Amino acid sequence: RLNTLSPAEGSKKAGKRLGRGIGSGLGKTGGRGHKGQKSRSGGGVRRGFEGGQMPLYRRLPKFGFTSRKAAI
RNA sequence: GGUUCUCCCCGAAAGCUAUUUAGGUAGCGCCUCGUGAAUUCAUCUCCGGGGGUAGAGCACUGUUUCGGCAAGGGGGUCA
Repeated sequence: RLNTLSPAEGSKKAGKRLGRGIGSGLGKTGGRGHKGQKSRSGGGVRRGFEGGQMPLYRRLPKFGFTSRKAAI
């Protein structure tokens, strides 16, 4: 019977493979569009980057303090 | 610059804001899939609205041509 067990429907998806033909859908850059920083290998912006504008976590003021008694 | 098998369904944008930013990027707008909702939404009819655009006009702010009345101004009679 070892060649009769099957998984539940919807348990597997087979993943996404990029750049494998036209009919496969996401080929020819595999869904990352045309030129640009995001299209490059290893490209992208770090967390909180807004394109040069002051990030939200920098526009706002830090407040409060940590209490050691709260951890005990 | 290149990115390799197939079929089915839906289907954009080239805008705004910010950026040592302008051929990059972030949020929003636009696309897709899922979930939940109210005759929610669109077209038409009727009703209630506020505009100052087209047009027009010259009361006002400016500009413009002609004619009249013409304060006033010059020369001339004077006491």
